[PDB]
Amino acid sequence: TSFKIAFIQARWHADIVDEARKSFVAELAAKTGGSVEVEIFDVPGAYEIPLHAKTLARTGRYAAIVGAAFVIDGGIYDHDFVATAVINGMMQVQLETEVPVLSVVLTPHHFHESKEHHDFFHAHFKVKGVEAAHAALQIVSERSRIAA
Amino acid sequence: TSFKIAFIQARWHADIVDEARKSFVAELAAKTGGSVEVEIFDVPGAYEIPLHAKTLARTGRYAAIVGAAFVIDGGIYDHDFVATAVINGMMQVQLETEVPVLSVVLTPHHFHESKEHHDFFHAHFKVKGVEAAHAALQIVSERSRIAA
Amino acid sequence: SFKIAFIQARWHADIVDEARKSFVAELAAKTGGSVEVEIFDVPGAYEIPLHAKTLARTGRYAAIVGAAFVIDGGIYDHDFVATAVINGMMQVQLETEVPVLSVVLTPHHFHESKEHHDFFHAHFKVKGVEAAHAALQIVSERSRIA
Amino acid sequence: TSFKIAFIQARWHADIVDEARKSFVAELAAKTGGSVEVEIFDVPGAYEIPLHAKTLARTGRYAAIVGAAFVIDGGIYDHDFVATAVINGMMQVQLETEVPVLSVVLTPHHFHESKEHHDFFHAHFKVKGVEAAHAALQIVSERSRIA
Amino acid sequence: TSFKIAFIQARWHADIVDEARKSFVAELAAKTGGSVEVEIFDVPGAYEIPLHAKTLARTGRYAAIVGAAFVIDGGIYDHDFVATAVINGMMQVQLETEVPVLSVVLTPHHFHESKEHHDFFHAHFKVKGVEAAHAALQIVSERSRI
Repeated sequence: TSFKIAFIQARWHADIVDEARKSFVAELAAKTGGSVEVEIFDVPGAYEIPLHAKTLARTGRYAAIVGAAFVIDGGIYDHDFVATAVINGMMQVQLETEVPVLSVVLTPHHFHESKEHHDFFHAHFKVKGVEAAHAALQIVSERSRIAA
Repeated sequence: TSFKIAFIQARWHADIVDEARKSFVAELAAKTGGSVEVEIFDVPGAYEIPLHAKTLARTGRYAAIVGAAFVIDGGIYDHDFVATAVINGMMQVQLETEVPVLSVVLTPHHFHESKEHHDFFHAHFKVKGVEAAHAALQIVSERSRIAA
Repeated sequence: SFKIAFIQARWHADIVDEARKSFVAELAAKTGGSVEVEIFDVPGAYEIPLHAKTLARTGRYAAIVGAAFVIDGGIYDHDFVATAVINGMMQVQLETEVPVLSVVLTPHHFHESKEHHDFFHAHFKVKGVEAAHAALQIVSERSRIA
Repeated sequence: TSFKIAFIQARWHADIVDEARKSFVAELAAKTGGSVEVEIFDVPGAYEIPLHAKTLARTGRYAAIVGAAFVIDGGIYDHDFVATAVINGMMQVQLETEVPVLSVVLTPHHFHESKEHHDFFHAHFKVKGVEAAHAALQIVSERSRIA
Repeated sequence: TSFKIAFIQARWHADIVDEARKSFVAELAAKTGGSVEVEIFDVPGAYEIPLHAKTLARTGRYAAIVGAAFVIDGGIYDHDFVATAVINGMMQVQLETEVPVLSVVLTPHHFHESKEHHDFFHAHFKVKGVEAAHAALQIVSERSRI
């Protein structure tokens, strides 16, 4: 099984999001040896992920795309508007291009800084990165059956 | 009569989602004898369901598709964004392909683990599986009356 | 002289029925019978948008009505469906250009008993009459600006 | 500085919505003399506004469309679903037909009747009607400059 | 590199929004010398931003578009409906025209006037303006690579 995966990661709070990418790339290598290679693409924020996924999806080069970002909802500013536009936009792109788009765009409830939490979120994203790899593998596999 | 149904089930919490598939298949068999056959498709999570339904729908092979997942909203992480993208997504796929997509993608309010609840949710999903079979049958039948 | 497709969900049929009954009657009173209504049953609210689109695509109807009772509240979040449906109906009408009227009602968190049951039956009877006046009015208004 | 505007007003609570239309038409008259004429169209409720706007927009006759309605959210019944379909629907229509659609579809938080409030809302809508006219003029003008 | 950016600012509360445009233009000049020029467009409210973005995007002239508005959610009137149509609308536009659209459409939680807050919001918008500039540059660059 040989295919490429585009992983789009937002850079706001890159220290957290990076945990997921590292985790994701690792597991993928463990589980496939290296016959599945992952190309990384940086993007300013979550809001730039959908158009980037659509562009990349359109190239025909990837079997799946992952968009990861940490969207901290809460503070003086309402941020859920963005999270909604982004998760919905990703759904829209995959329905339109027919390339699976997996989401590692996490939105905590109203977390609130400190080595207390910082370690919580770093742990959590490491986990979600592993899960993401398992899903990516599984959905690619499953689609190539379902269409044969 | 005779036609096929694709049943897409998400694997996160499979132990609960399974109850719905079992019950759905069963009732379908009882009520039709066997003239309506159900093909099962696995998928990592809820978010993977819309594109899978669109791909399966576009094959012409099914009179109806059922998407079933358990989306536990609540915890440190906001999970409603995904439930929304998925329930809206399924709606969008059926409108675009014109193959009915029924939902058994359930989102409890903020359930909280323990043989207490676990039996509640296993029960509820078994029921929703039966209702879903009656719904599937009734909608396919009703559409073929309109249509012609 | 024209047809109206009335799509009614069957979950809680006892309540939705009030609306249809009411709708049909008023429609007969106000027009005589030159506007006929065809009824379509559907398992739940979620089945209404595709049904509306299919019917709207036939060219037979001047307007479609989707009626259902979507009880939001309980251990399960139900607003996701209410949302997909009301939005879906808007989407259908924008795409097909046949008016779709909504009698898809979502109470706040009603809670059973002859107390409420009579409340909701009354309310749906009213909404059904309003719905008929609306259907007549919009069909009429569109044929002018058309 | 001479064009037409379609004003779509919902009739539920017409007593309130009407304030907005009156005010809108007046200000438009004052600020333009009369070279900008407004055609009014009635519609049952807010839910009927997007398809009407699409139809009217697609005629080519109007430089802008205004949908106005009062959507009372709150009571035993959840009403926000409709407000969302409508405000989103108007956005969709303008994106698709490229004729500006301005919103005077107002949703108070959970107002609660009485000469107390009735005068509040009548006032507010008269205000939003004026603002709407300024907006209308400004956006039509701005578009004809840039593309 | 050398390309143009359309900056669409809403005029309601212009005193605050302006802070962001000022800041955005500056940082862009600082960081690029002047090889990247910004064209400003005024619009009544936030709700007028997506169509404007779409029209400007369709001209071919711009590498990116920025929409900036202050949407004060809260008061007797629900305002989130608009915020939602606008941010979703901008996302839609960029998906359809494929010209990046950046958002500086901010909605505070329920701020409440006074030199106390006024300076808070003016400060915050100045900051988001700088960030927007860095984002604009970065996404234009990154797209021309892929």
